[PDB]
Amino acid sequence: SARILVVDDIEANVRLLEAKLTAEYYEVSTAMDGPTALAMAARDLPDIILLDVMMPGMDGFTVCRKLKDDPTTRHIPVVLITALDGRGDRIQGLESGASDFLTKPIDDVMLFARVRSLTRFKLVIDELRQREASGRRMGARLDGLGGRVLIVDDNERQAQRVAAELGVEHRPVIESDPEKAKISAGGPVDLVIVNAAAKNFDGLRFTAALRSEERTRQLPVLAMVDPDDRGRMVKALEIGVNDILSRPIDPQELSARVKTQIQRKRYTDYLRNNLDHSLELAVTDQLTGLHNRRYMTGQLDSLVKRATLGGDPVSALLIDIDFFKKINDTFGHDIGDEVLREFALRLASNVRAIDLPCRYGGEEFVVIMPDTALADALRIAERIRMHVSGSPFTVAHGREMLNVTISIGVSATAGEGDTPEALLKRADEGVYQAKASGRNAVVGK
Amino acid sequence: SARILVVDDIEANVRLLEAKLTAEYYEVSTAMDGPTALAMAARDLPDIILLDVMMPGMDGFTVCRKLKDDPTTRHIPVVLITALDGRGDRIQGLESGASDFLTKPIDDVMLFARVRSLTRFKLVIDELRQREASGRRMGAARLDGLGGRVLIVDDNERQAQRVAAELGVEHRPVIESDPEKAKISAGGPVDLVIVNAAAKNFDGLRFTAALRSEERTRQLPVLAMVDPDDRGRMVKALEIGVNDILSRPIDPQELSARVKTQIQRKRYTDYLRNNLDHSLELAVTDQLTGLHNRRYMTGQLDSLVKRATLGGDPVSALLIDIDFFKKINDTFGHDIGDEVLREFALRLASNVRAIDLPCRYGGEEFVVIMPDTALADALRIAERIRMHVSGSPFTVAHGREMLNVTISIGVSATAGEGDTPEALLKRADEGVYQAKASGRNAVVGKAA
Ligand SMILES: Nc1nc2c(ncn2[C@@H]2O[C@@H]3COP(=O)(O)O[C@H]4[C@@H](O)[C@H](n5cnc6c(=O)[nH]c(N)nc65)O[C@@H]4COP(=O)(O)O[C@H]3[C@H]2O)c(=O)[nH]1
Ligand SMILES: Nc1nc2c(ncn2[C@@H]2O[C@@H]3COP(=O)(O)O[C@H]4[C@@H](O)[C@H](n5cnc6c(=O)[nH]c(N)nc65)O[C@@H]4COP(=O)(O)O[C@H]3[C@H]2O)c(=O)[nH]1
Ligand SMILES: Nc1nc2c(ncn2[C@@H]2O[C@@H]3COP(=O)(O)O[C@H]4[C@@H](O)[C@H](n5cnc6c(=O)[nH]c(N)nc65)O[C@@H]4COP(=O)(O)O[C@H]3[C@H]2O)c(=O)[nH]1
Ligand SMILES: Nc1nc2c(ncn2[C@@H]2O[C@@H]3COP(=O)(O)O[C@H]4[C@@H](O)[C@H](n5cnc6c(=O)[nH]c(N)nc65)O[C@@H]4COP(=O)(O)O[C@H]3[C@H]2O)c(=O)[nH]1
Ligand SMILES: Nc1nc2c(ncn2[C@@H]2O[C@H](COP(=O)(O)OP(=O)(O)OP(=O)(O)O)[C@@H](OP(=O)(O)OP(=O)(O)O)[C@H]2O)c(=O)[nH]1
Ligand SMILES: Nc1nc2c(ncn2[C@@H]2O[C@H](COP(=O)(O)OP(=O)(O)OP(=O)(O)O)[C@@H](OP(=O)(O)OP(=O)(O)O)[C@H]2O)c(=O)[nH]1
Ligand SMILES: [Mg+2]
Ligand SMILES: [Mg+2]
Repeated sequence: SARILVVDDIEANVRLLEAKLTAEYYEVSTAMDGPTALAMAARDLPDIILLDVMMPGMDGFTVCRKLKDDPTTRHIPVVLITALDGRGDRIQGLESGASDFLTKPIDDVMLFARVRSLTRFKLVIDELRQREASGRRMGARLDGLGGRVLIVDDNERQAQRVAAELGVEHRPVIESDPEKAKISAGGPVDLVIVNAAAKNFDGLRFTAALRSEERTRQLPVLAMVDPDDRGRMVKALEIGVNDILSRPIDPQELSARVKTQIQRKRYTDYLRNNLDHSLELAVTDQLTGLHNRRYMTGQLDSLVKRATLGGDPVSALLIDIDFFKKINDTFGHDIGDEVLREFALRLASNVRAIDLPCRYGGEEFVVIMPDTALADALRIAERIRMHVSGSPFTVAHGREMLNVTISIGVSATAGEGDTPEALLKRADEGVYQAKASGRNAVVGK
Repeated sequence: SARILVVDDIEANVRLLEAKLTAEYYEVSTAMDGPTALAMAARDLPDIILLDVMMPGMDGFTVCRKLKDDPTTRHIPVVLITALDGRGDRIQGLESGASDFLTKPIDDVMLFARVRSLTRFKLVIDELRQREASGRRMGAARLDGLGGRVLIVDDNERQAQRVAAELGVEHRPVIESDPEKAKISAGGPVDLVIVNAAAKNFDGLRFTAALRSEERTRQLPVLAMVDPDDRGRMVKALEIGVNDILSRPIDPQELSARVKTQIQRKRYTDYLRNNLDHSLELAVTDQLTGLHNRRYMTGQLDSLVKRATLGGDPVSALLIDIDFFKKINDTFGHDIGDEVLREFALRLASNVRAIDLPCRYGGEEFVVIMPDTALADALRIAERIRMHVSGSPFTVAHGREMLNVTISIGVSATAGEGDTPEALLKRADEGVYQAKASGRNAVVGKAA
């Protein structure tokens, strides 16, 4: 379901690429003019753009520059399709802002490698864009330069050339011993460049070893492959390399691929080791151990949409403990936390694991029950009520025992067009009414 | 580098399997009798055990039962290799504790599919085990493979009904015939999607690729029912990102085994990433500064120092302690002190390379692990950092206040083949101590 925009003047080329890409389960849009491409790019906001440099009127380089000037299309990765000995073409493309390059005649292996790699990058890009938008409301090197690149190659000449090409923009280190390289790769390395055609070690075995250990399982790896051996090239892509580099190594291709991998790694690490560990983006309540409102919100959105399309409904239970303030006033805040934890355990144990028992508020809990009807939901609520009210809660490490009552509000996504908010709203009305009409009760709306 | 133990009485079979697995970059150990297998399993603690059910003396079922009785080998997934006529074999294997099955003659596609699935499961298993040990020395939700919401995407009603019935006793199955509705459902609280690759009104691989294309469903466990004759479809399904394949006609025991493995792996992963990884003790980044913490540094420094001991360029370490931070707190409050720390972190990261590791060692102490650098250059870098901190003031209180900070730095570098991360950090600590004694705003170097 990745959307790719193919841009070329010759109809046959565009259609051929479209056929190949759609056969690989890609949604393909086509443009036959530079201006048309730019308009379509701003309209459809694609995920990847494949653009040919050889275009009468507006050359591909100009289109790329315009794409990189529009702030609405700047994020979209652009691959420039060049011809043989297109070193000048590649230099101008890098100056134009192309993310990577493809050489003509198009190799299906290289084509799909680039598309796969850059679609993954686009995933991370889109996620960061979303999170930045959220974080602006209040609820860090992200370039592709200055990275530690480990070159695992026995060819001293090739290694030196690669290090030199990467020596102005990145920080290269060369290793010839596979074991020493394994030790180093477990450290502060941003990208590993391995020679698949090494003669003193099996680079593919080394790469598989990296992917086998969790420490290095997601370390970005690029493999220098000989264009003759299609088999090893495919195998390298299978053992888990992120992209491939043809031998002899073109400096501009190297620069593009290295920058792509480093930027992807940095984005991903920022999103998962910094942002995801923030207190606002959490999905699990640390006290109870249950999920929070965020998790239920997303899941309930999908559930409710499915229900609108027709089928079995999604039910919701809102449970509010009764007189919790008194628990805290008499036994202290810590005992109240104990009560909350135990309540969470009892609740989760008496509802299905396919259900979503989450902590809606401080003393309020929600149980989203997929494929459940209002009548059955009311009966489940009565079950929960009996289990919580019946058995006492033992606290103070056995020193004291307390009895808890709960008021429950039941709701169901019955009929079409219902929304998560309406379902929760009806459940809240149920809770209010149950609290007014005495306590220890279940009310359905 | 995942370690597999192959167990069979016939040497030829053992050698054949060993050859294939080692050709796929797997470390293979071999056993030809049950007792030897059990001893090797308890000693080497393998990652996966491929065990033949038909073995003279101790049958494969007995070996499986014994492995699941030993608390040191219970965690290891066991694959039982059966024959064509294996319904009884599979039922007994499930009762013995087998994780999954492989049928003889061995189909390489299926062999490597099972090995991949179970090695991934073993990774999460080992992580969970480590975390549990940690919590034991530092001191819920369902971690079984049952009771899961399984989405069956198939137009073949007879097949769908049978799979739903078979999975209706241990799990909660839902049947979807429309791929679009199924896509919406898969975006929800689903534990596993079972899709028919040989569907007649939709391309099951297209549906699978769509799921893997969106981040919401990118890692959702998917099993694909495949026809054994069309090898091409099976290979393609495994390439688009299916977790394992199920041959048609669907064998109930194979269905049960694969479903449990996928659901349990999902549960383990979710527990480790949405609960444990978000715990405060397993964090890797300091929330205030935004820099990495001591834990991250420790791991990276281990790898670095090991490389250095093996011979090569050295690793340098900078320990930076702010001078008179207590006065900052006493005068402007802890919140202003936190602002000072945040800005200090930014400046530090900005004046050292990104290949370096600027982390928060302590409360007011920072560490800069600089890979592939010598002590002299490290001392000059420390001087650069010192000048940048002392030169420019730190603006706090939303601009209302400006404060000057000084720092004492201790620099050390890895020397010889016997050095350890701890020794390097200790030498840097001694440098910091001396710099605090010898006035302040100073850098001191210690070399073994
Ligand atoms: N999402 C969700 N829905 C729930 C829950 N509890 C009851 N229901 C819904 O209510 C229906 C009727 O359940 P029942 O009257 O208790 O009569 C039930 C019950 O006696 C039994 N059953 C099914 N699962 C369980 C279980 O896990 N434990 C026990 N003790 N009985 C179960 O099978 C009968 C039919 O159940 P179903 O056909 O599935 O149809 C169920 C189910 O859709 C729940 O905790 N979560
Ligand atoms: N009265 C009633 N209670 C329900 C129902 N559904 C869920 N529960 C309650 O929720 C507990 C956990 O069910 P589970 O997590 O799905 O985990 C359950 C489930 O996985 C399994 N189980 C029992 N009967 C069935 C069944 O008929 N179908 C399926 N798919 N699983 C069942 O046993 C596990 C433990 O179940 P329990 O010991 O009974 O303890 C159950 C039960 O108290 C229901 O429909 N009616
Ligand atoms: N791990 C680590 N080591 C550091 C750092 N700063 C300096 N060094 C080490 O000290 C060597 C000499 O650096 P320099 O005397 O300042 O003289 C440097 C400097 O003038 C220049 N240079 C390299 N990178 C940069 C940079 O990122 N910014 C600036 N302004 N100059 C740079 O190139 C000269 C040679 O640098 P190298 O050949 O690579 O060799 C460097 C490097 O190994 C650091 O922040 N982290
Ligand atoms: N591969 C390579 N990249 C270069 C070179 N020169 C500049 N850069 C890149 O451009 C970034 C900006 O350097 P800066 O503004 O001077 O700001 C630098 C600089 O102030 C200081 N620094 C880093 N290395 C050195 C060095 O070798 N000598 C001195 N005196 N300062 C350095 O640390 C800052 C951050 O450096 P980085 O994080 O690595 O981020 C640097 C680095 O990635 C080079 O010669 N080779
Ligand atoms: N122990 C504990 N209690 C929590 C927590 N989160 C929310 N609460 C408690 O829940 C109360 C709010 O829920 P309410 O509906 O107002 O309580 P109820 O009295 O049960 O109302 P009701 O009439 O039944 O509808 C808080 O009031 P106060 O903060 O004023 O009470 P304190 O600070 O002393 O802990 C807290 O006591 C928590 O994490 N731990
Ligand atoms: N505002 C703030 N301060 C922090 C933080 N983390 C650590 N600290 C404070 O930093 C101080 C540690 O500094 P020290 O090693 O004791 O040395 P200093 O006296 O600062 O300078 P020196 O090098 O010895 O001349 C502690 O002061 P005390 O232990 O006396 O406690 P409090 O901070 O409440 O006073 C810590 O509380 C933080 O996150 N925010
Ligand atoms: Mg209340
Ligand atoms: Mg101090």
